[PDB]
Amino acid sequence: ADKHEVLLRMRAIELLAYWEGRLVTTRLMNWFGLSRQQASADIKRYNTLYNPDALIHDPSVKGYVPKASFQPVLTTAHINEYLNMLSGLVSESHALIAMPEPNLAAVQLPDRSVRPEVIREVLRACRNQSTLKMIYASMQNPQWHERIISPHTLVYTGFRWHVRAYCHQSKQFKDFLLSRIDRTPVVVAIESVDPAQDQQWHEEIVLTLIPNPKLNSSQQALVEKDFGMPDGRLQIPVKKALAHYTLQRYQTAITLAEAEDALKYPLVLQRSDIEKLSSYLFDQAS
Amino acid sequence: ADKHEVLLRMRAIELLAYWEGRLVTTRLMNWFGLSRQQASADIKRYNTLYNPDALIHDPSVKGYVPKASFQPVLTTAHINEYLNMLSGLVSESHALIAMPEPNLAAVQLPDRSVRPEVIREVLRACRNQSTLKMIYASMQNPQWHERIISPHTLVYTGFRWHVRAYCHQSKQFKDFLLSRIDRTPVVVAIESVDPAQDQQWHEEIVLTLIPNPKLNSSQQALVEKDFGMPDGRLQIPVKKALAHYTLQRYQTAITLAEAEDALKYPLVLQRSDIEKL
DNA sequence: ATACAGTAAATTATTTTTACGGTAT
DNA sequence: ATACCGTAAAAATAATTTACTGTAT
Ligand SMILES: [Cl-]
Ligand SMILES: [Cl-]
Repeated sequence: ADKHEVLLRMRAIELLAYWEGRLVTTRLMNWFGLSRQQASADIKRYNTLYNPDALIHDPSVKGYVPKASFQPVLTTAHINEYLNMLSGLVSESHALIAMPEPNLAAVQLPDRSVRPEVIREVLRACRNQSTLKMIYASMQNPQWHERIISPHTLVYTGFRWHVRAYCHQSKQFKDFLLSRIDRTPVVVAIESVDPAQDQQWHEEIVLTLIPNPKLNSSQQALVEKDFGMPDGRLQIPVKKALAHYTLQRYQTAITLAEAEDALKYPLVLQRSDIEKLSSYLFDQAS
Repeated sequence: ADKHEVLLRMRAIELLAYWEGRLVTTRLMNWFGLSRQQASADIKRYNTLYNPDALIHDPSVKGYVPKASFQPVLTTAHINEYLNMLSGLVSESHALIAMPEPNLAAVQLPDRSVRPEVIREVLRACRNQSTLKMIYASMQNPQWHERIISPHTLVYTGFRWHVRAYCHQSKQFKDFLLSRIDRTPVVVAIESVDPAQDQQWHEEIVLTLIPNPKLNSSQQALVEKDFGMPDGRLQIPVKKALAHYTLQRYQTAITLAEAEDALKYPLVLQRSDIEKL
């Protein structure tokens, strides 16, 4: 029942203990502008209400250390949680290389191309299940032209932002890149579409990612370890309309021609799945 | 002079106004566990102490909306700022697809390979400028073997974690994948090497990214708009030891053979720089 | 009718300030 | 003597509770 701010301090305690091996009040002080006394109380609150006696004061290292059986209770055990805490405390989302703390660098992709006036209109249309008229341009049709769309979900792929939307002139659900929308979209009064009919969005498929069959056995074991594969594969369930983005996010080879460079593409989509993958040209708006 | 908690609430007010066009106390209440009265007090504090009169209550849309003259004062106009705020409230870093709120999906890459005990030791060695003995394996030598390293920086490329470190067996600074480090790294008493000698780390270069020249003029203008090019190019200054990771992060073609697929690679490293890498 | 809106006064809870401690090393 | 630690008691600040409000659609 704790407020978000206290929760952030509990998370910070847990992540510092778990990932750095050491926790001192001063770090929480530097992060939250707190007194040593309240930070001490935060540590005690953690150690009694969240992770009972999970931390122990070790005067040898002049700070708190996790107990041998320490197991996080507010975060999952992967390192994204640690980076997320650090970057939320010292954000530099505009920079190419974030340096949230000393000795940590994180490659970023600053997006300055998505305009707020486009976002407010499109997100509101998403929430209202409303229909927009907008000016758009695609690779297939690169001069500005009108589109009539009923959007339902904004999507960040890890590289680009688009909105999943019903295209009324083609009568299909497609992806529209938000950076390609000129001016501000305007609401139009036409019968709206039910997003439940977006087959590709609601149907799932399982992609099987495997080590590049061109690598020798010791090399494939390294790929398995790199991606945490349980049994020589990554089975990835994903919405059909998001499969390609997921594959791109993993840097997977999806054509037999790509997989021939096992150095560039140690991770490959298993061949039987390739003929399953929908056409990518019809993902993008026409 | 405002507390960190208050600053986060001010940030949330600004970002909701700027990116959603509308702000109501109820959202702040759901986000921070506040009473409507305190959230109302936060809105007034923003509108008077941070961005004077930038917001106005519009009863027609049942909330506060930014004024036509609205200008953010606590955030940059990068949509990353909005997504980071949203995701900071609902931590689902484990999911393939995060849904920090309804009508928003975010493709993620959950990392399952980087171990905490490896991080504690290596981070401590970075801060102490100390020297570690560890068990490693690479694609070139995929049998497990010992390596002696002086690390200085952990690196997240957007796809993988590695540590930049002086490699004592090859007397070069190299990148070590953290997923290949066995959980038992050891501090050893060997002179550590000065990270100031990491030539690749401290030298910068300027990469020039351009629309794929195979695209026609109208398509190239779209690439320019997509990537925010001021004058038909993206000039990216970066540490040499991070250049390749940056190019991968942008999904840019870096070989003339890759640049032949203008659909897969609308963005390419300019030819003169390709021979530099 | 709904879902938004203002706030002051009183009560309550959160942090801060102050002081006087203990343990490696 | 550094560098970390506990934490009560008093004081200061922030937040909640209560109780009255108003408006476009
Ligand atoms: Cl650094
Ligand atoms: Cl971009």
